[PDB]
Amino acid sequence: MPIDSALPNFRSLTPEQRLSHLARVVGLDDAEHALLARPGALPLDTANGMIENVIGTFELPMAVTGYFRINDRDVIVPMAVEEPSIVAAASYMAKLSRAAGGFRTSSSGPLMRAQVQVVGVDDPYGARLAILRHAAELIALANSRDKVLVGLGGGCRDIEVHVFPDTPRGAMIVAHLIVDVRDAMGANTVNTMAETVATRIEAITGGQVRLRILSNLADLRLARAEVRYSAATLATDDYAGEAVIDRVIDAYVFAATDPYRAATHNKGIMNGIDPVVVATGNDWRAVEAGAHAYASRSGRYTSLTTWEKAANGDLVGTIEMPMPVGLVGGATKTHPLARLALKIMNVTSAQELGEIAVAVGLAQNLGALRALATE
Amino acid sequence: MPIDSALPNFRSLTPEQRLSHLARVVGLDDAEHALLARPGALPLDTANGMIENVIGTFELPMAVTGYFRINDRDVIVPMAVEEPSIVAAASYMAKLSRAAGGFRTSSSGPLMRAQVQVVGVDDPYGARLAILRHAAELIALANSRDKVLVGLGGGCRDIEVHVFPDTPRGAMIVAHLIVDVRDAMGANTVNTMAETVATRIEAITGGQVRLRILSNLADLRLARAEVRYSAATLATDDYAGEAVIDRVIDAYVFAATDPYRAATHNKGIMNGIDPVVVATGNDWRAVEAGAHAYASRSGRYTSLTTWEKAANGDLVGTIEMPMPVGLVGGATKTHPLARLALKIMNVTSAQELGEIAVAVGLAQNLGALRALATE
Amino acid sequence: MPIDSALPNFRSLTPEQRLSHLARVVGLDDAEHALLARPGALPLDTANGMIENVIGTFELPMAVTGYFRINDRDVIVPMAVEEPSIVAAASYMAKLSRAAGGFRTSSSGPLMRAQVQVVGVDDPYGARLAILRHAAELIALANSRDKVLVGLGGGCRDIEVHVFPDTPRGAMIVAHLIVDVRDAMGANTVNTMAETVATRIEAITGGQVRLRILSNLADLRLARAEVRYSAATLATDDYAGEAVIDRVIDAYVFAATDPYRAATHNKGIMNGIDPVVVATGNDWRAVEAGAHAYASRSGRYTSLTTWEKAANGDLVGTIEMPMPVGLVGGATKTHPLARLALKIMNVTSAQELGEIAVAVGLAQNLGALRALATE
Ligand SMILES: CC(C)(COP(=O)(O)OP(=O)(O)OC[C@H]1O[C@@H](n2cnc3c(N)ncnc32)[C@H](O)[C@@H]1OP(=O)(O)O)[C@@H](O)C(=O)NCCC(=O)NCCS
Ligand SMILES: CC(C)(COP(=O)(O)OP(=O)(O)OC[C@H]1O[C@@H](n2cnc3c(N)ncnc32)[C@H](O)[C@@H]1OP(=O)(O)O)[C@@H](O)C(=O)NCCC(=O)NCCS
Ligand SMILES: CC(C)(COP(=O)(O)OP(=O)(O)OC[C@H]1O[C@@H](n2cnc3c(N)ncnc32)[C@H](O)[C@@H]1OP(=O)(O)O)[C@@H](O)C(=O)NCCC(=O)NCCS
Ligand SMILES: Nc1ncnc2c1ncn2[C@@H]1O[C@H](COP(=O)(O)OP(=O)(O)O)[C@@H](O)[C@H]1O
Ligand SMILES: Nc1ncnc2c1ncn2[C@@H]1O[C@H](COP(=O)(O)OP(=O)(O)O)[C@@H](O)[C@H]1O
Ligand SMILES: Nc1ncnc2c1ncn2[C@@H]1O[C@H](COP(=O)(O)OP(=O)(O)O)[C@@H](O)[C@H]1O
Repeated sequence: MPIDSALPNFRSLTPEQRLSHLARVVGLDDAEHALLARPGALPLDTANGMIENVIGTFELPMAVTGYFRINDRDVIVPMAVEEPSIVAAASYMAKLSRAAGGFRTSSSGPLMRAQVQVVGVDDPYGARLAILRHAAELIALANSRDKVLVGLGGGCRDIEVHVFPDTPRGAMIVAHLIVDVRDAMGANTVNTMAETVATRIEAITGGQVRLRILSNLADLRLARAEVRYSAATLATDDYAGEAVIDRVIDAYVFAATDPYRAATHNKGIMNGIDPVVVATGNDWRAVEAGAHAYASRSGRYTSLTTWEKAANGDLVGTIEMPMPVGLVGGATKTHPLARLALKIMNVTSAQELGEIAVAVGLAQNLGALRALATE
Repeated sequence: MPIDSALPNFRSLTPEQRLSHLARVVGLDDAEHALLARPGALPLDTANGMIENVIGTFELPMAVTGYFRINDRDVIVPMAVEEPSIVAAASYMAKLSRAAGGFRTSSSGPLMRAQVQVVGVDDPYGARLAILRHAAELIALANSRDKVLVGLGGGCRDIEVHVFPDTPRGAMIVAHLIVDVRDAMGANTVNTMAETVATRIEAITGGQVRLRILSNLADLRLARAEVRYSAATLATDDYAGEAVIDRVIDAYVFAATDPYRAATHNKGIMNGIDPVVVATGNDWRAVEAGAHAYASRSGRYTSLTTWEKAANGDLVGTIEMPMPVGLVGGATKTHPLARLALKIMNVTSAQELGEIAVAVGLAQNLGALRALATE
Repeated sequence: MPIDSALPNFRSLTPEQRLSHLARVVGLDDAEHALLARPGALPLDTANGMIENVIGTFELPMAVTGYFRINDRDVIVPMAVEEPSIVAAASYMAKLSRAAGGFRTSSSGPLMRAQVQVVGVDDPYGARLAILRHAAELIALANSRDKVLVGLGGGCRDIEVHVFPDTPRGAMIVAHLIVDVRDAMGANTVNTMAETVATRIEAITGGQVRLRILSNLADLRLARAEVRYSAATLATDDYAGEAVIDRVIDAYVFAATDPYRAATHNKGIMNGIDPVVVATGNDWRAVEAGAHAYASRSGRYTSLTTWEKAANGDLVGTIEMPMPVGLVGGATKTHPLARLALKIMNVTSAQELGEIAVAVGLAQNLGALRALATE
């Protein structure tokens, strides 16, 4: 069912007119329409089961951004956020992306790391080699309590082991279980696997397992997007498109050079990403931590995007970053509007959701840089 | 008006009972009580003026966390978030902090950086010295359109200038206006100052000013908190308090050693901070970007907290990080519940809000580490 | 009283003729003239009170260098040194600077750092936060014994605190008192402040204060100078001025690239600076240490100057470095010729003296590079 994600005249429509349009285009029934149309879609009793000491609920404005097209498929994207201009800028940059075909995206697998930290070992490099020698057994043990995930094509795939010999608290060994978590965010799953393998790792190493916990630096679960714009597309009344393109690249190089700029440049990316994360019931703190920690992996805090001039003169943007979002658990299941957000987007895998999100972030970045370029 | 922030039996009370308690303790009138008690506190028309393409609103559960005491003053803290255990853990760690006096906090000034980026200069070090020679004039010019802020004791205080001689796009000079923004977050204020000084900087340097924009790496606007716990306080049925203390320190050293752990460790901090930021109408993306970029300032991504053993054996925790929150603009003014959140906390300066927030983050960090330590 | 600092025909005049000229131009009375005209201006008994085990005095030749103009004010500069060509080269480069207006200078404040080193602390990051929480009290305590300096507009302004957790002798905390010392060099003043705050810092931290002492890396007390020369100005019979300019820049880039060259390049700067420091009774070891330590602050020992080609083709030089000189104490007060040196220069603030000195150093640097360029 191919849709048009263009949002004609949305700036002049009332919220009820906007919802009528959305309901027609993405095929919402009347009860789904009514759920967005009236406050209180998250019943107090449901909220009271989600977190502790609930006294009520706190509303963010909820919007949709227009024109996104991801691997040739139009998608309307819900956003929950409080700051002006964000939704408009995302729409505008996705509108201008369409001449060169929208956004082209990919992902690495849905791979998450579970850390199993071992202390008290006198021969940590020997212990590391012992864990690696027993890797097949440990991977099987990790998979032993997750027959559903394995049946869906997921599960623990590999184990790596890092040694930190010189800490103020003695040598530490850290095993990482590398786990394919399919459409889940994956924390409970991998945390439980880390628990499951702990006593065997103690027997192999002679150490004491302390932390058994996912890493939020989810650098094996990357989402990527690329976009292109011509000079003709980016021309304005005051600037030739070639000048806009050069000034955007100039601004990007400033972020790639100076962490004081890169922090603002990447904040602008998250202005696009986090609202999609919130509106789907996902953990925005996890996405933030993975994004900004990844931005410093090189030894210097830098840009999560790149902007370049192609051989034919077009502007080309790219983004790549960790994107640990899911479809199956947490508030994504419990919040009635998170379920509806996923239906509006018609997403069927967590991978597709992550690629949509980073495309919005890439568009939001251009929106900021382009505006700063055209004064 | 000193209050008790203890929340007795809140886990067994209904949301209406919790709101009755809160209304009595912090002195909410019946209309404020009614505003939290019924969905829809953010009218659709108000939401429609906040962001573009609004179709409705999106609710987060809203809670309060208990027991916080900041420089000897009890405070009840609202939190808007979707994830379980966060509110309870913050309460528990603030409860246990009270034996040694709660949280002790401080801040640097409310100082924000506005970047003024200059391109096209052939003698950038000469241009830098020219800007510095004219610093008094440029600071006065920056203050020329902000008589209200200057009257409140704020304004541009200093100018520094950085030179990046070797970029792929030529040499860049970046002036920073260092601005005291009092109780505002400060973006519009400093962005406008950067605009105001641009043509004079062009005349002084012979270059072209491109970006004129705040930096979200707000490392001159730091909030700090310290807390202490004794062994007796941290003892459990399965672990002596001395063992809990050592295992918490062990976990902290793991984060200080390994960026894969530090990302999760700092995410846990933001689980405490961001909900307070959201509930007061503040920009959580800005707080996130400043926090995680600051965490990598040393050249390696590390912990925003420290945990140590004092001479008498007590556990001591500290946190320090950028905290660019405000009280005066944005959704903090527009959202009726953000105004009420500030009233619940009885805060009168943005500095006090930032210190409350980082204290919650420090408590949340301990909550995570302590739990991982006691299995 | 505007003077001309040109020194016409000084190379052919006797020392008595040179002194007659100087006495007329800067308005020395006959007793001041007589003091320079006859050996022994530092009485043996005065020398015997300055240092220990005095047996006599040791003469440096004393000269004046010509043509300097600092922010549009001509100044004649005394120099005490033993090496030929230094005075002549400084004069020649200041002479050639005049076509483009002489030297343009500025300074940061007269800010000195006093270090208060704390050992024996088990929770140093906690102790740091305690010091910072008590900063206002500690700054007031630092100012408590210096009412004269505070009345003159000086005094302790701020406190920062550094933690060194991993030393062979345990963790160290180092507080820095940041002190405005007005026209003094400032050592005794800041050392005394560091003493004054020590027992309170011990009470706050639970540690033992060891060193209480100024830092000679006076990187908050910077003097800066800029100068310009056209091609026409730098032309010689053998080289076009454009070639001289390119060869000077080439030599500068060699120093910025190679520490074996930078050491010689910066020695050449100090050939200009140190003689002015000696002739005013100031501590040349302190100026040297601050200069060369600052030259390695980037992690590699490099040039204290820069040389660049401006858009119109002119050569532009800059210098920036610590300049902790004073007017009020030490040999500057005790040595009769140091007092007269200050009168010859007509300086009224330590800031002005430091800017004159670094301008001479910048000129001396060009003198060396230009000569090496023209064979
Ligand atoms: C806000 C902004 C989009 C207004 O753009 P503009 O030059 O005035 O452009 P237009 O009014 O011609 O609108 C262009 C497109 O932007 C979208 N748009 C602009 N204003 C919109 C609004 N109020 N509501 C909804 N969509 C809007 C639309 O897609 C519109 O085209 P469409 O109506 O054909 O779909 C533009 O200034 C921008 O992108 N600014 C950057 C803002 C930013 O980066 N914010 C983050 C931190 S400040
Ligand atoms: C969740 C947690 C607080 C339950 O603690 P517990 O050992 O079972 O402790 P108790 O039931 O004795 O409660 C201790 C305190 O915690 C608070 N608390 C615990 N459960 C609570 C609940 N459901 N609702 C409200 N407050 C709760 C209260 O302050 C309580 O004391 P109080 O009733 O006197 O005010 C504890 O397990 C924890 O701190 N876990 C860490 C969770 C975490 O770090 N989440 C972030 C990522 S997973
Ligand atoms: C020494 C040096 C100044 C002689 O320069 P020169 O090309 O022979 O130039 P001139 O004889 O035309 O003199 C030019 C100016 O230098 C000054 N000068 C040169 N020789 C001087 C001398 N013996 N006494 C006083 N001033 C002298 C004067 O300002 C003179 O102009 P003025 O008389 O109009 O005031 C020049 O070679 C130089 O600058 N060398 C660099 C020396 C150096 O860098 N030493 C440090 C380590 S080696
Ligand atoms: N498409 C799917 N992808 C991943 N897991 C699934 C899927 N469908 C069902 N599951 C099961 O759900 C579990 C995770 O659910 P839950 O913890 O609620 O998810 P989340 O980690 O996203 O919060 C897996 O361990 C698996 O057994
Ligand atoms: N207590 C205060 N602190 C700072 N600014 C204030 C205060 N009261 C009024 N103002 C004015 O408000 C302006 C900033 O308001 P606004 O842009 O709406 O704030 P924000 O930057 O927090 O979104 C300042 O430039 C100042 O003139
Ligand atoms: N213009 C001035 N600048 C600084 N200090 C001054 C001035 N005039 C008098 N004083 C006093 O002199 C003191 C320093 O004198 P002294 O130790 O002899 O100077 P120095 O540190 O330069 O050797 C200050 O602490 C101050 O009280």
